[PDB]
Amino acid sequence: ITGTSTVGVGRGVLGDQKNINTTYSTYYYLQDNTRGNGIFTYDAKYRTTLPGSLWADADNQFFASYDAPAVDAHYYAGVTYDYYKNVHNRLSYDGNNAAIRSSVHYSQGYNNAFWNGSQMVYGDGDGQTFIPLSGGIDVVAHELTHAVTDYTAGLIYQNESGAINEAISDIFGTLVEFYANKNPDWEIGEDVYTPGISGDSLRSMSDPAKYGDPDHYSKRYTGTQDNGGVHINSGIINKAAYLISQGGTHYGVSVVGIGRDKLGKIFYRALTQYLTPTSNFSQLRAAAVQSATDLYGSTSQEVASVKQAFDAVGVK
Ligand SMILES: CC(C)C[C@H](NC(=O)[C@H](C)NP(=O)(O)CNC(=O)OCc1ccccc1)C(=O)O
Ligand SMILES: [Ca+2]
Ligand SMILES: [Ca+2]
Ligand SMILES: [Ca+2]
Ligand SMILES: [Ca+2]
Ligand SMILES: [Zn+2]
Repeated sequence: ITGTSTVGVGRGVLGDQKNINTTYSTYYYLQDNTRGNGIFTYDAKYRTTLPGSLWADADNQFFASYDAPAVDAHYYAGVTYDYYKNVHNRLSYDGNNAAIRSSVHYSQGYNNAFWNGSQMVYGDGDGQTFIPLSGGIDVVAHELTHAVTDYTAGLIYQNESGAINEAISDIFGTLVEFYANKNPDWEIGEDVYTPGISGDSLRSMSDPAKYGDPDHYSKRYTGTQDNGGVHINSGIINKAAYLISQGGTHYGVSVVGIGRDKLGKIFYRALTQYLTPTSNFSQLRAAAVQSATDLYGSTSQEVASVKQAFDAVGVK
């Protein structure tokens, strides 16, 4: 909507107060004009028609329980925008400042979040398995990263290309979590998963096997559930990414870590310059090795460590 840019205040899903960029025109809307062509957050009102209505508030104060998932969807989309722009010089998911749209309160008891081809969508969870999923900055950045992938490599969402698609979203969701630097970790979704159980997560990048997922190509899933295991076989690439950044010895193979920023640079370059819709895991290795060669030189430590990491997870 046309209006004037304002700053609202509210509380997110976990009870933290934060400022949000809004737009005033009769109501205060969750429309952030300070980032590209806008960040826009909508109310799906427990239904499944999308996007629903642009979020409207009478007084620019967002402290109701019902407000909290919108506060966080809106705010964390802003953080993710800033990450891509400041770290990778990328303007929104299309590189041309496309408007970022999110809907919250999608459906009833909905234990998931997704990118539907055009926008981000967040369930509230059933209150047992999940609390509102936009409370997880890694989840919001995971979702926005699906849009980045679709506009760049275009990795098909099945089998190995789909597992790379998933891992790219977990990798940048985690790098955004570290960028924001509030309780960052290599786990996915810990802030919104199972509020009555402490210390668990949807997935772990450091030890994928803790939550059922393979950490080596020899343990890859090859059945048809989950689009050919895209959220399962993602553990093999997540483990490789973790090793590249943090180092370790895995199945007897030692990897010298090179840190988060170089991990992010290598995979951002791979994603945008080398991967294709049908890339498999071996082609991702090649893409990562070439990206690291471009950035740091064919004899660099960084190239050695990417090779080490893919060796450790069995991907040649
Ligand atoms: C328990 C559940 C949240 C675990 C998992 N989901 C995730 O890890 C994250 C949060 N969501 P996501 O973006 O990967 C789900 N994606 C998804 O449903 O893709 C299907 C799709 C939806 C819309 C258009 C095209 C394809 C999953 O969907 O299995
Ligand atoms: Ca209000
Ligand atoms: Ca965390
Ligand atoms: Ca996390
Ligand atoms: Ca939990
Ligand atoms: Zn995903």
